[PDB]
Amino acid sequence: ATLKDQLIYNLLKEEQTPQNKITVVGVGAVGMACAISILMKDLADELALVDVIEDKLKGEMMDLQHGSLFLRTPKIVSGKDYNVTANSKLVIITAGARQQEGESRLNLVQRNVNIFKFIIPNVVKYSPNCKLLIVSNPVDILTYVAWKISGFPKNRVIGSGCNLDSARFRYLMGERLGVHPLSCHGWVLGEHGDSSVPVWSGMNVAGVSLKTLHPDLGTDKDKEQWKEVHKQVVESAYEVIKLKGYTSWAIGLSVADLAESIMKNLRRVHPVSTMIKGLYGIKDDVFLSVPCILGQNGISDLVKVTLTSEEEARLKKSADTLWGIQKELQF
Amino acid sequence: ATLKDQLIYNLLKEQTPQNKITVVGVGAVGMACAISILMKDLADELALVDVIEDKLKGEMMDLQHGSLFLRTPKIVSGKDYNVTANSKLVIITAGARLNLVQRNVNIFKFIIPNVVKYSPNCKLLIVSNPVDILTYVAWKISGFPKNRVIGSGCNLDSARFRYLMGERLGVHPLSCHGWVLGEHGDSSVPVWSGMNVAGVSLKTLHPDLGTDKDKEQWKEVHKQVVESAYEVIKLKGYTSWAIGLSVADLAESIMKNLRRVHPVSTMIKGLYGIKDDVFLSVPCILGQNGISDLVKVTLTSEEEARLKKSADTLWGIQKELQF
Amino acid sequence: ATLKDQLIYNLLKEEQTPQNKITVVGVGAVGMACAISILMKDLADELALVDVIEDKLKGEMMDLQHGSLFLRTPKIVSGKDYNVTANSKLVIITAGARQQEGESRLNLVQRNVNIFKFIIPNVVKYSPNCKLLIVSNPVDILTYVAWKISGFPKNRVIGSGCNLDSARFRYLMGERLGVHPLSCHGWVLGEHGDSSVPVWSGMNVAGVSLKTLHPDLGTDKDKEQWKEVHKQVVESAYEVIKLKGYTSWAIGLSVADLAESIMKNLRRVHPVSTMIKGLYGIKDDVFLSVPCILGQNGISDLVKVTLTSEEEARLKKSADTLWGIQKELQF
Amino acid sequence: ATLKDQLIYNLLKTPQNKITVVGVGAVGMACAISILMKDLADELALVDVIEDKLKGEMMDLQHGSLFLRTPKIVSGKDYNVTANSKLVIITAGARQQEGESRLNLVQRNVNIFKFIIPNVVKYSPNCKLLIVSNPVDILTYVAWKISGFPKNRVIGSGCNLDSARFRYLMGERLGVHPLSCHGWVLGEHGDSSVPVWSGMNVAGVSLKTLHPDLGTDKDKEQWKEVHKQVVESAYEVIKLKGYTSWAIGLSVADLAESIMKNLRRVHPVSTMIKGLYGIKDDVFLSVPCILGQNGISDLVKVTLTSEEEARLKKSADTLWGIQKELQF
Ligand SMILES: NC(=O)C1=CN([C@@H]2O[C@H](COP(=O)(O)OP(=O)(O)OC[C@H]3O[C@@H](n4cnc5c(N)ncnc54)[C@H](O)[C@@H]3O)[C@@H](O)[C@H]2O)C=CC1
Ligand SMILES: NC(=O)C1=CN([C@@H]2O[C@H](COP(=O)(O)OP(=O)(O)OC[C@H]3O[C@@H](n4cnc5c(N)ncnc54)[C@H](O)[C@@H]3O)[C@@H](O)[C@H]2O)C=CC1
Ligand SMILES: NC(=O)C1=CN([C@@H]2O[C@H](COP(=O)(O)OP(=O)(O)OC[C@H]3O[C@@H](n4cnc5c(N)ncnc54)[C@H](O)[C@@H]3O)[C@@H](O)[C@H]2O)C=CC1
Ligand SMILES: NC(=O)C1=CN([C@@H]2O[C@H](COP(=O)(O)OP(=O)(O)OC[C@H]3O[C@@H](n4cnc5c(N)ncnc54)[C@H](O)[C@@H]3O)[C@@H](O)[C@H]2O)C=CC1
Ligand SMILES: NS(=O)(=O)c1ccc(Cc2c(-c3ccc(F)c(F)c3)nn(-c3nc(C(=O)O)cs3)c2O)cc1
Ligand SMILES: NS(=O)(=O)c1ccc(Cc2c(-c3ccc(F)c(F)c3)nn(-c3nc(C(=O)O)cs3)c2O)cc1
Ligand SMILES: NS(=O)(=O)c1ccc(Cc2c(-c3ccc(F)c(F)c3)nn(-c3nc(C(=O)O)cs3)c2O)cc1
Repeated sequence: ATLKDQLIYNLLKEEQTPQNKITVVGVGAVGMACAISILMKDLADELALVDVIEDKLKGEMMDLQHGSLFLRTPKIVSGKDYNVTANSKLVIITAGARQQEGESRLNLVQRNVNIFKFIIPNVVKYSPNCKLLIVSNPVDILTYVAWKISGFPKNRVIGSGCNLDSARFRYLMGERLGVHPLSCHGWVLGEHGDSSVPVWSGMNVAGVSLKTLHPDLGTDKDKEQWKEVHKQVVESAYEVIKLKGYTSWAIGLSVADLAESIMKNLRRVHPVSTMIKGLYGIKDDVFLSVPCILGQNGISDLVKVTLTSEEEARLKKSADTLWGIQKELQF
Repeated sequence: ATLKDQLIYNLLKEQTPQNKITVVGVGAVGMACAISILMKDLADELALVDVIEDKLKGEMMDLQHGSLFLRTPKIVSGKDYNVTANSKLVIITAGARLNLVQRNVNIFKFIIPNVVKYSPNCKLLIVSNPVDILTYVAWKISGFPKNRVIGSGCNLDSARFRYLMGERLGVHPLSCHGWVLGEHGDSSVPVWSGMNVAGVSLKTLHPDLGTDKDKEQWKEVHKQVVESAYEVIKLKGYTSWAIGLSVADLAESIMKNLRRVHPVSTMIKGLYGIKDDVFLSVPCILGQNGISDLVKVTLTSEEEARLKKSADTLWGIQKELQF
Repeated sequence: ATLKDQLIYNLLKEEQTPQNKITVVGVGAVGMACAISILMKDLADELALVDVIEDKLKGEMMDLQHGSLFLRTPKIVSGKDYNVTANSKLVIITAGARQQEGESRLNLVQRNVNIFKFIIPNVVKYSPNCKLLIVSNPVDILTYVAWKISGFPKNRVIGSGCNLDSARFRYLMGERLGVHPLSCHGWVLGEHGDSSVPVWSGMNVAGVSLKTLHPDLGTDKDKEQWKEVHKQVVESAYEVIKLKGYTSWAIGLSVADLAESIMKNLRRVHPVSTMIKGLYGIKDDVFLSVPCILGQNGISDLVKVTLTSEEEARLKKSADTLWGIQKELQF
Repeated sequence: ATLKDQLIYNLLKTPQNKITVVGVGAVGMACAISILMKDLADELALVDVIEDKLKGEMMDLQHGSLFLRTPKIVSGKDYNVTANSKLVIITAGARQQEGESRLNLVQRNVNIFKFIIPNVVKYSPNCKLLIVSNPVDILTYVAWKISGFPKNRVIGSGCNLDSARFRYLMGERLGVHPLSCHGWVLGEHGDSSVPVWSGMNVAGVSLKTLHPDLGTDKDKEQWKEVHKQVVESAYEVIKLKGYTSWAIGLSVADLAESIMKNLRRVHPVSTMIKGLYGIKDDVFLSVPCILGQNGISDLVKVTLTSEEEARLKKSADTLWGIQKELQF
């Protein structure tokens, strides 16, 4: 008898699948922020990591494993081979090229589509019943791409979308009003990018319409220049990229928020990238953010947000910009 | 009236934060400490300091953008230490990662008096390496009592040990007990007599535990505590996540006055035949006043000699330092 | 010599003040549900319990202490003497007497005044700078009573008010819509319980006003009978009391949420009872629920909700009734 | 045309982490709130035979849903509400009656289990059963026999609470958080439990080695009183408030955490111990067990003194003797 044998009597040796497995693909700044945020929210019983850079992948995995004492996720694995990802409930894709200073997210398309052509079939092979959560940019276009390549029903292909833009908007609104963002309500929809749409008509604190109180809210005639709040949301990534090189923490928290709703079947509403065909007269298979009910089967329902004529025109412009790109892609 | 005044009636107009933490140095380690402390709801105000102003602002903004998802309502930063005023706990992660030691000492000469100016009754938690030496340097420069100067020390080494023990036994690390003491890193000491599951001494069950003759080579578990760190540095360039979690665990005990026991670096002159002013890790009771008490572990002759060799080594270096 | 001294070397014996202390006065079902909820949210470093029933008090304290391994609140104390409450940041009052069959509201309030004349000066002696959170019913009147006796400024005397009523409303809204209550917004204001006011204009999902979509919402013309949601906010409480004898779990959760905002200085908005003289054409020193910003100094600000004529008349009628009782009280 | 359909466009018309609590007295409801506040389940079902109390408890929890992350709370007297539970916690018990014998009370609780357990098995044939109801070691045996489950799937709370109390009391003597005070109470829950003095330690420092009289009658510091206070403090709580609830509920939630999250942490829980310590009969006693998604997968073989082994053997003899007298 070995020490382990003398210490421990085994009742059964059976391999059971994990109950709540999450995979993150891409262990860069974003993937590792999503990983740590998910670990510290106790959302998974197994975390798997995938990348193409083998040394970085192993190092990241080890660094998280060394923290196991402080976590409640008892198995952390990694590998370049997608067999490590099998039986995942949720697969989060963060791999690919990121924006350089002054580059648009839309300049990343070719690079990141060609990565997805390899990643997505491999994910689907090993977790045919997972939900896919796309983070890689440009996130709305890549959500469309992941949906086309996977063959999944569209409820199971979810882009992180404007959950982050809306969190930024609420932070900025809170700063102006002296209220925690949790109590400042306001939605940013459409592209996660330059063409996003602030929904001024829905902004409120305690159910009190700010546009009703201040009819010029968001317009050029506004003495308080609330449009600058949305301009700051749009410019956020560019400033943070200029200062620190990339963004990571806010998106990691945003993704963990989405993962919480999916994994715990909460049926919370989040603005995430999905197919908008049938809303606002849009006929095209365009993906962009609208508020969606999220839970264990992904997106089960879309909220039909009432938009002003100007808000609706701006959303349709965002859809046109994205569809212009999405329609020319080759599969 | 502004929209704000139309919406909101003000009852009350100066607040002192009540549970504030500062992190100095927003590199990989300082930001891992920051996110971990944020996600554990330990502070009502988090301040960040660095000398690289753009990096600092960018890190601050990135955290602020996640405020909706957190319960820490104020995140601030600056190169000026006024931003750190009234911190309960100041965590120093600034550095490079004998000339190199002196360069981190040179950074401490600027950092420590600035911290003390703005938070004279904080607890100082030193993470920067070489951590046992820099904890001594921070103690000397600050003039703080020994209870309020704590090195992260072997808390991380012990967490690695417990992970690796758990992997061998098929038990979660929480239920695998074992202590790594002394110097952080290469010269640490695994206390084999204390390694246990459910109070069952593994050394009593398997008396060759830890020795050269052990058929199962349990000494490799300690070798891997040392070597797995260097492996992570080779593979990814640095370590960050585990130290960040370790630090947040220490912060939790201090902020919440838990009186949990952790192997952190403390001024140990007067124990184990140690006769110089050096900091080594021993199990310490941590709470709101820092280290209030420590556990006197019974050590073998060999273990005591290893701590004494470490103290001689540390002291050798410290007597050469200029500050 | 002792085993303790052989094992542990003491560095300093300095006497410590707790930094984040909470007291609960009254350890009936409601006080204990508050206690457990606060304990399981890691809001306090010390929890003190007070009651007049000495055996019950000690037994509750001990039972909680036996669970210490599972908690992160290192000191739990109790006693009939208020010295155990010293230096509390937050003092929660759940003590009082329950209405008897055939007892007038004035008589019942006067009995609770008498009990508060015992409790409140002793709280103030030991925690002169605490925030007081009054849960005891009738809560809006007893918040006024606590304010008068304590001598505290308005910002530091808070009634739990309609925070529970609103949480019930959001549950019931969520059940009808198939959406988590976190994503169902709506506010019940005014008097806790029977006379509360559902603010239909603020009821929304994702900023979309239900009343705008369905103008008959809340009226007798409504074929979907949404008024029944508010009827059930009132009646479901009576129903729980009929079925189990009292209510406890929900109020405990709601109080812990208030305590979280106060203890962490969040500046979240909650519908709690505050002195409302000077709003809505109210002229008397009465306390009613409006959305208030809660943080480390208690209520720092309040939201001025736009009310319909009927809603405003209901608040004024409540103010009249409450003042009519208050003017007859003997302090 | 309905408001719901004007607001929401539907794309799609079982729970994955469901827990049931059977018996909604103070213990059951303390287990429930603790499990809810730890986000361990996506669905919680409650069962009792007292229909009004059951419905009221359910409603009161539902009213707190805004503050929780468990989106479905259900109840009923019919076990269809318990279907597809991962973990079923039994906190049901008979009310003590003035003048009844101990053996009579045990048999009445056995009769309750005869109704409950087959109903649990019908609707969640693949669950883990966690038995809290007293006498816990006997009733865990009973549930194992009636259910026909393999032993890894029938777990008694056992000495889990006793050990928590012990660590609390040790922490109070030493001025250290109970998290950092280690020590195990094994065997039977309650009066006949066994304090394992050899395992008592802080930071891996054996208190027995420092203080060889520890736990004996010779001991000037009377550390034996720490163990006596474990059961005496329990009975004191019952005298004072009428029952115990919060510590049990927290300790049960900790067990549920290890099982639901597959943690493989070690807890002293009651398990079928025949074949250890020279025990020859089908009895359940508490030893340190590794808990995860398959229940008890492994257990720790604590080295005991001759005197400690003889205590466990005497407990086994006692339990088997009672189990023969029970009808089920
Ligand atoms: N949706 C959103 O709100 C946000 C999206 N992003 C996007 O996230 C993505 C990742 O950004 P970072 O993590 O900062 O970049 P990074 O450069 O730090 O990491 C990217 C990782 O992807 C890996 N990768 C590349 N090809 C791969 C393949 N075929 N399979 C597996 N892994 C592969 C790389 O080896 C690298 O480790 C970018 O597209 C970025 O624009 C970034 C921030 C916010
Ligand atoms: N004790 C432990 O167990 C561990 C300690 N460490 C140590 O943590 C330290 C930091 O490591 P990394 O974050 O990877 O290094 P890094 O190079 O990423 O970051 C160090 C930061 O310190 C800043 N800094 C430099 N001089 C400063 C000053 N005068 N004031 C304020 N900030 C200043 C730098 O600008 C930089 O942003 C190193 O000394 C490293 O060895 C790392 C891992 C484990
Ligand atoms: N605001 C709200 O939304 C809600 C308020 N409540 C109210 O909470 C209060 C407590 O309800 P329960 O716990 O069910 O009642 P309870 O009658 O069980 O408990 C009251 C406790 O107060 C104690 N007490 C009486 N006089 C005292 C004194 N002078 N000092 C200290 N303690 C004293 C009693 O001994 C008793 O233990 C009631 O007034 C009830 O209506 C209940 C639910 C919701
Ligand atoms: N293992 C441990 O360490 C501990 C165990 N306990 C035990 O927990 C149990 C419950 O304690 P309390 O809640 O105080 O008792 P209680 O008597 O208040 O509650 C028992 C509940 O079981 C229900 N019940 C009875 N027959 C039933 C049936 N056929 N189906 C469904 N439910 C039924 C009752 O109607 C009642 O609501 C007791 O056996 C007690 O000894 C308590 C503390 C510690
Ligand atoms: N007992 S002592 O204070 O004299 C001492 C402590 C530590 C070391 C070696 C050492 C250094 C180091 C870095 C910069 C220096 F200027 C220096 F002198 C040393 N970093 N480091 C790391 N540890 C990790 C990890 O995750 O464990 C990541 S880096 C490590 O193990 C030697 C002596
Ligand atoms: N605006 S006011 O201060 O005048 C006021 C407040 C409350 C009530 C009705 C009322 C009372 C009550 C108790 C004793 C009395 F003497 C009395 F007049 C009323 N308890 N209670 C409860 N609510 C629950 C729950 O879970 O919601 C459990 S009990 C409730 O809704 C009326 C007036
Ligand atoms: N090894 S064994 O299964 O035969 C066994 C177990 C338990 C007891 C004594 C016993 C009983 C009990 C209750 C009903 C009975 F029919 C019965 F036989 C015993 N409840 N109880 C409690 N413990 C607490 C607490 O908070 O610890 C609250 S109640 C306790 O300590 C004896 C033998």
